[PDB]
Amino acid sequence: ICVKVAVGAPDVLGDCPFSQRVLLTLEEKKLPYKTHLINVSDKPQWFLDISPEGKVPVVKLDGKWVADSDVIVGLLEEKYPEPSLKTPPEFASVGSKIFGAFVTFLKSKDANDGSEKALVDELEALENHLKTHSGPFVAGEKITAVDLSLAPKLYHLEVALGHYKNWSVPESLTSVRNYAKALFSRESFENTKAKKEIVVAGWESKV
Ligand SMILES: N[C@@H](CCC(=O)N[C@@H](CS)C(=O)NCC(=O)O)C(=O)O
Repeated sequence: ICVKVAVGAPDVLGDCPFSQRVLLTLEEKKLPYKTHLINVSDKPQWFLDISPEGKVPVVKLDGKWVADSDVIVGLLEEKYPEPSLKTPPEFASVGSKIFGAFVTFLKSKDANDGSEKALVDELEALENHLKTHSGPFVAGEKITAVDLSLAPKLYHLEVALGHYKNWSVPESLTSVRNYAKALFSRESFENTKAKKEIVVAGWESKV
């Protein structure tokens, strides 16, 4: 068994945290996979045929192409249940606004707009959960789907805000920092992350 994954070429689309979420899921389930790069920044109709919104990642499972990383990891969970990555529904929303807050802050040219505070507000909510719930991960001792969704977002956050704004996560958010190190140090992450240079380049137009 070998899962086909369509991701963006680093030169044309950058690094995608939603693609790395899928790849992490395959790694953690030890599912073999082959990565096919999509060279196009445009949307040729054969690509919109496999992916209605013209987005990566897309995955080929059971001879059919399926887009959307939320759908993809859920379908991989149903097809390959061991090891289980099911996140208990009550933790599904943990960290959910962080990535969006980071993009606004990264984009912002007005240091007075409140974007930085909005991001710290979301990081603090993650910190509250991690300090008051057994770790290392959001749901406990075992890694689950919510952790593989957050990890590439935390990675892009730290890399991109460190380069474009020499901004780092506040030192007082020690649980968040231990959480990211625990995720970044995993074999699945080291084998699916992009060079910092790719991350930085992917975001240059937005800054
Ligand atoms: N909700 C989708 C989001 C996927 C997504 O937005 N991918 C971006 C790259 S990070 C993309 O393909 N953008 C294509 C474009 O419109 O340029 C998912 O989880 O897979």
